[PDB]
Amino acid sequence: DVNTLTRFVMEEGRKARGTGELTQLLNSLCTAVKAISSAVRKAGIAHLYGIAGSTVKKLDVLSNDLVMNMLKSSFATCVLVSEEDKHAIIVEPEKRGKYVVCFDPLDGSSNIDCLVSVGTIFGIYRKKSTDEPSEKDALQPGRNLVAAGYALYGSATMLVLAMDCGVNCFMLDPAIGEFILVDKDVKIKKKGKIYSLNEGYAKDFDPAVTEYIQRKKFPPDNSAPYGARYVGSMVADVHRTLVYGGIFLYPANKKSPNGKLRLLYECNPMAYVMEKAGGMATTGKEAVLDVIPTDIHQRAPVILGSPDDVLEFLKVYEKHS
Amino acid sequence: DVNTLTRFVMEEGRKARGTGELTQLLNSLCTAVKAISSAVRKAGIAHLYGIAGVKKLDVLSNDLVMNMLKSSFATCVLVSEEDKHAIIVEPEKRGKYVVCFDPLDGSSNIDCLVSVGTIFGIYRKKSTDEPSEKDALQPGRNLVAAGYALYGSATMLVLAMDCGVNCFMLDPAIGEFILVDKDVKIKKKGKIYSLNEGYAKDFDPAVTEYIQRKKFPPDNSAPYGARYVGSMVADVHRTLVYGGIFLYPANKKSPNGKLRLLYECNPMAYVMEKAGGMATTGKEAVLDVIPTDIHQRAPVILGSPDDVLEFLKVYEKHS
Amino acid sequence: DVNTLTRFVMEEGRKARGTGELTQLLNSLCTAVKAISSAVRKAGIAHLYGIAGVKKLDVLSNDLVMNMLKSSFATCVLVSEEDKHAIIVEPEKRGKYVVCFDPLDGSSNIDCLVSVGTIFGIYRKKSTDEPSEKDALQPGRNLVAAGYALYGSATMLVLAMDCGVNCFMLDPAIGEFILVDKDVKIKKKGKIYSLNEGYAKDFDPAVTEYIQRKKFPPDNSAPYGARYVGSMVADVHRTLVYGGIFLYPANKKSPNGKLRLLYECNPMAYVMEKAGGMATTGKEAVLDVIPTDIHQRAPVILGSPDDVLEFLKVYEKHS
Amino acid sequence: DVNTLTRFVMEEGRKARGTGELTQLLNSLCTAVKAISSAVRKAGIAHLYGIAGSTNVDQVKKLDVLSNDLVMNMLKSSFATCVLVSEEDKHAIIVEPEKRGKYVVCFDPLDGSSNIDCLVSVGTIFGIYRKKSTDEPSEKDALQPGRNLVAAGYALYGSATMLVLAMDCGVNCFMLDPAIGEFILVDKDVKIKKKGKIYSLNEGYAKDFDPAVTEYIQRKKFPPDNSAPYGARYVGSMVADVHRTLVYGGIFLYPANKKSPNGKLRLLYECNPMAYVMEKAGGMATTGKEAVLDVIPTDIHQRAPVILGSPDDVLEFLKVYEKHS
Ligand SMILES: *CC(=O)NCCc1ccc(S(=O)(=O)NC(=O)Nc2cccc(-c3ccccc3)c2)cc1
Ligand SMILES: *CC(=O)NCCc1ccc(S(=O)(=O)NC(=O)Nc2cccc(-c3ccccc3)c2)cc1
Ligand SMILES: *CC(=O)NCCc1ccc(S(=O)(=O)NC(=O)Nc2cccc(-c3ccccc3)c2)cc1
Repeated sequence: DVNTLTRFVMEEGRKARGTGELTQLLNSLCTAVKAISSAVRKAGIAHLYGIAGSTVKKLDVLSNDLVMNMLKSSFATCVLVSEEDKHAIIVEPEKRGKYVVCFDPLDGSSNIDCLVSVGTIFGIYRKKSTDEPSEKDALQPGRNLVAAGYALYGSATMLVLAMDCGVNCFMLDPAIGEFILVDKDVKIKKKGKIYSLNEGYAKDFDPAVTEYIQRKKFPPDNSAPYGARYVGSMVADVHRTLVYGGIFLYPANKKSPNGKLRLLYECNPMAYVMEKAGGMATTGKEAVLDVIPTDIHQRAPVILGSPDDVLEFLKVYEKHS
Repeated sequence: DVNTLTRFVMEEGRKARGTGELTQLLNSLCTAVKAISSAVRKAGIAHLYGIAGVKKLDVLSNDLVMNMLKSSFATCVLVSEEDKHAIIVEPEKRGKYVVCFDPLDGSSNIDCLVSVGTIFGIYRKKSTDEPSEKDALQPGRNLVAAGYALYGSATMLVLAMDCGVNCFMLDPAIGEFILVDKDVKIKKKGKIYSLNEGYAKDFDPAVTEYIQRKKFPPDNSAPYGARYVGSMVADVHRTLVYGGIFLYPANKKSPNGKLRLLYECNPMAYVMEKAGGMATTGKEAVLDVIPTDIHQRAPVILGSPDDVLEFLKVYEKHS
Repeated sequence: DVNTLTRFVMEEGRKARGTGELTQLLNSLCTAVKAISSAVRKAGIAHLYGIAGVKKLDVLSNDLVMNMLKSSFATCVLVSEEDKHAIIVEPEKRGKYVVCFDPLDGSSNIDCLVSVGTIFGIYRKKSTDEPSEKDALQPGRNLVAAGYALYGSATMLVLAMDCGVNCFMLDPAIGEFILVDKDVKIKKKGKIYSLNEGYAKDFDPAVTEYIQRKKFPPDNSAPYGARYVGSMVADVHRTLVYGGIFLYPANKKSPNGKLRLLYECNPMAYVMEKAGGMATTGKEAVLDVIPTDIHQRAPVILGSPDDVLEFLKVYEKHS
Repeated sequence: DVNTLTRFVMEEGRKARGTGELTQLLNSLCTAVKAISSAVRKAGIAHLYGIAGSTNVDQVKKLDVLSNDLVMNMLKSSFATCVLVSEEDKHAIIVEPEKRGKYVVCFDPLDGSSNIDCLVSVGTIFGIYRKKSTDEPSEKDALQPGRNLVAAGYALYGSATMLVLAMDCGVNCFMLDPAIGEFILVDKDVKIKKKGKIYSLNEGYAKDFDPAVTEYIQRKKFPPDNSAPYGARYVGSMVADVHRTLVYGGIFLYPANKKSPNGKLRLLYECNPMAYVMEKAGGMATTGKEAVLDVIPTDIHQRAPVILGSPDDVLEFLKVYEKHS
């Protein structure tokens, strides 16, 4: 039968007999994502351009406000880390719950003007310390995630939710404002045919990345070369990696020596989705999910996707170390 | 002062003292684009998955454009990426314009929710002969109007005509295309290059060297960034709004490239030239190619003029 | 073949060879009505209740209609139930039409969610002098177009002009008005009567007797049914669609009626007459009343012609 | 703090420490209501009129039938119901054993039939009981008096879409925001006015009125104490008329006459849910002889008379009615 996000989570949440708090958190997040989607699709833009006479908020800020407010009022969270905010937000005591959430409310906003995909990325942790809530509660390794995923505001809006039972994909039906389950227990292809990275950094690449990409374009075994795709929005590039397989790279380069993407709310959520889908995600040195963060906005290199492709890259990496 | 597409084009048409047929055409096209956008955003998908107890999206998109244009009384010949032969409008509905379109561009990848789009070019029928595919075999220089709809994070219609390029954002709350950027011009030189570098082994030597200069600039300037969505509408629109260069050039598998002249290259080349950019095959302007087959391919390199001219310098060096 | 409000008006306008101003006006009204419908259905209400951490609807609806009509370049004088004096369009946006409208008919009503609507009447400015409130003082016989949008279970625009009455359903998936009922004609005689019987104490004897004939018919037919929503657009639209009669008569506690002649009675009378119905004050056709004040009231009895004639027979008895 | 139907119900239930089955039921009901609302507002009607050339024709079902299919399918798949009674089908629907939950639902999927083509308000009425018999579930489990209701209410598809939900604590109203498909709490713990100024019934039937009804309506048009006469409103859709009665006060009547000596409306999925909403809002609902909620049904489709609304107005009707006994 048909299933919706709310019903799917409600029913899985009744089964494993948890405190109900994660279900409440996810439902509040879903509401925020639907509201972001509506704003990203520009519903009501006519009023901004004077339809009612001579006359609000950048999408970035509004998306952050929507996630912040819905998570606060879920009574399920205590610490919230957002790409938008310099410091972690500590939820007021009367609305504090069990969970810590790191999120990027509108990934890809530097591509909004060209209208390409934007998205929301989130990662959810159980607060581990009994201390008063603080930034330190978000400094957990991605291995500690209890749920993670993203919403892609693409040609359609889809929510990908990873939990320790696997990855499930929901399509927003805007006629009824309902996320419909359309792909259950998804697994990434063992090996793909697409590679995805910004090759404009070629001058600054490590020898390992340089060699690996040369193998994709000029296969030593004379097989067909991989195709290339790079949207430049991480949700779009990672989602395509999930559904068609292949490999996504945002390595450190000489000008971003610790990486470009942010560990807490870009790399770790996507690494968790990948691993729950049977894929891999590495910094080169170690699994993304094993990095122990020290700073909430710290960066990380990331190479992720189909296991055979990531293993091949790691083989090239070991040769150059 | 707020402007919808409907109001804008009609007011422009009055000042041009036309009959109104082209305005009627564009209105019918916009209605089709709104319907494509709604289906692309998956309105009603809950019913397909059983909420109450499977045509392809680009077939439906083709049917929408075909039906809306036929019933506009403004068209006589319709060439679609979707259809083997040109469609001849029934005599009682024939108007004076010929439309070439790709109803859902980039749609072999809707599975990843990548941007998709609709591309269109509109010609005046040039002879009084009985309508046929020959009426669609005009060089892009002959275009009366061209553009695209981009179904991305939001839905946008870019409309190019003799006057220039104007961009309209679809407000889905009221189904109006609102004018948001007027008389758009591309920047003289950009900092993004866009092509499928997985073809690298088969590149023409000039393409190899040009792309090498983007990554390793001989003057030690900043390397260009790379973007390649693999959807023509998305890649061209980014080129328009940010500047830079987009390439689908000729080589081995493809002495004529791979994109199609009538409903991919020509509409995009026309938008580009009206916005102050360029679009070349490497040997000529795209808009100067006289087609002989409605599905014929053309190489295309387009975008900011300084970038396209720099590509042509490397191209001549290898010629 | 499918048709839309925009395409229907535009093809009808190009045919008639008028100045195009009426087409521009109706398109601007279309846009305003879709924006009102969106707001009436409470799109975005979550933001009012703090989802991210200010006008009432009647005011917003007035602003939408006023702004969109002004920017149509088709109007010169605008009369709204919301504004004490007529609005004079500034010289650089002036066209030749006068519009009287009720931007959101239904007031003691929004809070209980029953149907509301927008009513409009479009008169042509005869004179050649500077426009003023006096130009809106014209009989309904000078209407060139009139109708209403009903925001009910669905949103419908009913448009009457000299060719007759046509009904368009708003498809909110694509934000387009779809032609669904062409050349509408009201039933010759209906079976429903519609008025507020709470005024029975103050009813004129002719109204009292007519209503008794509906409840106890002199020929032993079945009694009429009664329906009274209390929103004029809803009651009149039901009258048009199912037949019957609608009454807001002069009671002794207000001898000129309650409803306003210019932007409630006249537009509805015009729709009715163009659909083969009738609309009377009791003494004369609503459309023949010559107003002396833009907000003057008039009694109205309208609907199926045999039903209005039967009321008039009773009315002439009490003389 | 903003509140949605889902979150509001979720946390009221945790306070009551229920199983969560009722919350699950209500969530699935809300999904059906959103789908009904989208169809009633005519989303996609352009495809019915040939926008894509008439190759694309659900969609073609009448709204009545679609609405029943939507409610039936979402309640079945909720895993919260065992017996479902709809106006549409002669017999009660018994949920497949695999999907069986503990609740019984009686509903009117799209109240207002002679009424869609003129675009008047339509709506969805529902009443929710707990199964009590230990037997295999059967039609008999729906034959409970309105007093046993766990929850009831309606969706009104009017100028906007509103869900009114009554439970033993009281009545709450949620506005559907169609931009995001969320029911927003806009009016909490709603109470009806003690006495109103509007009366609601089909006066075209006057020839067939009970003399008690005739007298009462005469009293509202020509008050004996020389007070202002009441205003009259009759939409002809029960959900619209009852919602107006709830919001503005007054009285709504569908009493016994000639075409129907037992009234016209159906007890299980029209009269009882509105009677439960009214009583939870401080109002009344009588057949004339007894409370609607105290009628013990023997037939899932039996009719009942109903007079409901502001308590002072209903009491006054009852005094006239007793005087004609
Ligand atoms: C920037 C630019 O190139 N603008 C011109 C775009 C354009 C649009 C449409 C046409 S058209 O051939 O379709 N003609 C019209 O739209 N004509 C028109 C519109 C509105 C009103 C009237 C009119 C004129 C005179 C009397 C009554 C009505 C005509 C051409 C160019
Ligand atoms: C059934 C009925 O009553 N039909 C008459 C409807 C009608 C609509 C509009 C007009 S008009 O006075 O506004 N005149 C025009 O619209 N004239 C016109 C001439 C040429 C071109 C155009 C046009 C319209 C739309 C887009 C482009 C060009 C309009 C009169 C009667
Ligand atoms: C006004 C009024 O009467 N409110 C009560 C409404 C109500 C709604 C739903 C139910 S229920 O039977 O379905 N039970 C729940 O919803 N229970 C519930 C919700 C959320 C979380 C938890 C929970 C409790 C303990 C541990 C984990 C999770 C339970 C009852 C009354």
